[PDB]
Amino acid sequence: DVYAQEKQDFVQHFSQIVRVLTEDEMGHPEIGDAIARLKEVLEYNAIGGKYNRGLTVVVAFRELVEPRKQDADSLQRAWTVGWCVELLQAFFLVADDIMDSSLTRRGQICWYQKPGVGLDAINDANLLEACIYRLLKLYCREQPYYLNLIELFLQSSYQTEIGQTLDLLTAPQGNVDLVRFTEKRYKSIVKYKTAFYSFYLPIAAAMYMAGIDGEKEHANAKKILLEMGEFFQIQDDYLDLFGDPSVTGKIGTDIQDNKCSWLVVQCLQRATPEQYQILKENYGQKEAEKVARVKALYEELDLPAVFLQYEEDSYSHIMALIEQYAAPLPPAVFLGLARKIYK
Amino acid sequence: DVYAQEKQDFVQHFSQIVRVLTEDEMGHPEIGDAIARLKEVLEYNAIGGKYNRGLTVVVAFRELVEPRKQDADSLQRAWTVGWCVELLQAFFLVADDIMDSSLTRRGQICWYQKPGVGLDAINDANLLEACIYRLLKLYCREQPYYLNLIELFLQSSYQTEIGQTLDLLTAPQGNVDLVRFTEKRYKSIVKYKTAFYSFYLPIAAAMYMAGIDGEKEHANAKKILLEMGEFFQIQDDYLDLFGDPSVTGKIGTDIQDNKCSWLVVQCLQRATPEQYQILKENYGQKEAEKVARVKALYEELDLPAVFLQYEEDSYSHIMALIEQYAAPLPPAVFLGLARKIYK
Ligand SMILES: O=C(O)[C@H]1Cc2ccccc2N1C(=O)OCc1ccccc1
Ligand SMILES: O=C(O)[C@H]1Cc2ccccc2N1C(=O)OCc1ccccc1
Ligand SMILES: O=P(O)(O)C(O)(Cn1ccnc1)P(=O)(O)O
Ligand SMILES: O=P(O)(O)C(O)(Cn1ccnc1)P(=O)(O)O
Ligand SMILES: [Mg+2]
Ligand SMILES: [Mg+2]
Ligand SMILES: [Mg+2]
Ligand SMILES: [Mg+2]
Ligand SMILES: [Mg+2]
Ligand SMILES: [Mg+2]
Repeated sequence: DVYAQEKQDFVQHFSQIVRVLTEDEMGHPEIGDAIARLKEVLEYNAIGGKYNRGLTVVVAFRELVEPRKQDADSLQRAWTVGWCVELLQAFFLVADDIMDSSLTRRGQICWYQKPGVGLDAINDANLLEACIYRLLKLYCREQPYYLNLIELFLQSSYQTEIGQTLDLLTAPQGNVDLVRFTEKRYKSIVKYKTAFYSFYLPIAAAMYMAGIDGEKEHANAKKILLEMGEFFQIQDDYLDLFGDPSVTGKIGTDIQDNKCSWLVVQCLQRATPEQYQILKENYGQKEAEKVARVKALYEELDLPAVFLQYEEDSYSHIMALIEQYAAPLPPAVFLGLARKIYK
Repeated sequence: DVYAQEKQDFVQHFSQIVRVLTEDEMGHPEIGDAIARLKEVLEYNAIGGKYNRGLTVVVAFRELVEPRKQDADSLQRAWTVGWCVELLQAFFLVADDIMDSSLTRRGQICWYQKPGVGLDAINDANLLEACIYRLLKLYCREQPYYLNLIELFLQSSYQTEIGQTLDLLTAPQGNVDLVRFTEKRYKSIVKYKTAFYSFYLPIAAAMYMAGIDGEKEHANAKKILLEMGEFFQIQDDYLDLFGDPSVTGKIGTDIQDNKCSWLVVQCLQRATPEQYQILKENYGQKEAEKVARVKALYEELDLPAVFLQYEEDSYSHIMALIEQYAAPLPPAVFLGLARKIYK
């Protein structure tokens, strides 16, 4: 719950972020209209979520850095790096919503779907990315971990991008072929498209800021964090169809997009030649009726129950991993995360 | 002509680049399909142009760094940084072709227009960007200019992105309003969307590699380079409509896209209330007839001649700038560039 005691201070620092970024037109009036657009873009896409990823940088920071070294300037940099993680995600989600033909996100209409935005949202996403490195310099240029954060963020983007590539290759539009929906392919996708930036990135950022840059340390943290991410994308896939729309804040499109979802991979393993054929003739299509068909098949195979059983086993497994790789880091760093993503 | 004597060695180094980048799946077989896609993406979008921007990094490198310090490893890094500039452009052009609804580029069909690619090209562009920093590390991580190159490339992207924002704001789809097509707005757009990455970036990269990191030096080089860029985007705008399609390698879309072109800004200044009205009812529309109308108006105002007159004045002006700000750098560095973009 260390998050709630940090959330308010985090969400308020955003004003300073938007203020420091727009402080560019202060010397270049000519790009005023562009800066105004960036602000609109920041306020629409960076605001509105739970901010857990960015908060994880703050929280972990106060648990890693010794209290004496937590001055006002350190907490200032920590909030910024946390907003960088949020910007990195805004960058990916804006573009992801376009490539997934999504309709909503965080209860509102997807940025690109907004009248007047359209494909211009592609450049809007590029600017959100650029802002990550602009902030990293304005606030951490003099820090000893500067370069480390830059490489970590670029690394995390490359990995995510590699992961989005698998996501899109395995889900060719209007090209249904359940054969490629294997468990191995699935784990690879989620590992790269979600696990790295959603769990490793935040913790690793805090680690580097705390001077902890040991390869073995990061690899151990990564061992726990990537496994958490795997579970998270599984849940995201599950909620995509069985989630409460008034809670998820976004309409599902996995079945229509012909995505290699956890639900489809699970369905295939537990399906009779008859069912398999039913899934094949209704998957990856926009027809509401067909999508309702696939769902009925999922509920018939008790997937919603299979998911609840995995969440538990996953939880136990992740905890077992913490007991083995947490040290020398405070177990709470990982325990705080597990508490938030599990029930 | 120092370019021609370097071109072949440059275009051949690409194989090593594609080889070093794909050398990632060597330890991560799971992302094999993604690496294959990246290769396809690199080969389709990074190959096919004149490579002047990247060549400029090589050329300038051999003119800045003392012969004794031009070992095999230095020329290796120089070719890489040059390919990074080409990748940065591939990144922007892929996305630019989508946002401009372009049809061709370099004589071939635009990447996103290719069957099976579509909006997935958005992530393909993101990967091209990621590759810039992957190469910079694999080849220059130990160099003293490493961080400088990283910041220069990110800076150049941010500026370009700021510039693409002005380009898109000033050209709202289906929203014709010639009032915003002013000369000042125009200079701002071209300055950010083209001048920085097409002329400053290449020379600056070579400078940093040559140890020349003085602020005053860069600012002086920038004085010359940005002015060259301004001229170049003007020519690009001119060729967009009056260029030889079998030479430009791309179909024009400025008028249809309602772009704040140099030609439209020039037309507005030299137009009677009658003409102004004609331009207003035919600009920013897909109808071939209407676009043919605007063109006829342009030829009526002798714009193709006005352009030829500006190219000359621009040339003299740029040369005057070299006589003033070239030093301490070898004038040839800038003279080589001027020779290539002027007639
Ligand atoms: O916020 C998120 O999306 C995920 C990602 C994340 C990273 C670090 C710490 C917590 C969390 N999350 C989390 O706690 O999610 C909980 C959740 C998941 C789905 C619906 C509602 C809440
Ligand atoms: O290659 C380019 O597009 C431009 C950009 C550039 C940067 C550095 C040095 C030369 C050049 N160019 C150049 O020489 O262009 C010449 C040109 C322009 C238009 C059509 C054909 C050749
Ligand atoms: O299911 P996706 O992977 O597309 C998603 O989780 C976003 N995303 C993108 C990369 N990783 C995750 P979302 O359901 O939020 O649209
Ligand atoms: O005219 P644009 O600025 O769109 C262009 O020059 C590309 N570009 C993009 C940024 N700067 C230049 P192209 O005519 O090559 O499509
Ligand atoms: Mg999505
Ligand atoms: Mg997606
Ligand atoms: Mg999902
Ligand atoms: Mg264009
Ligand atoms: Mg453009
Ligand atoms: Mg053009």
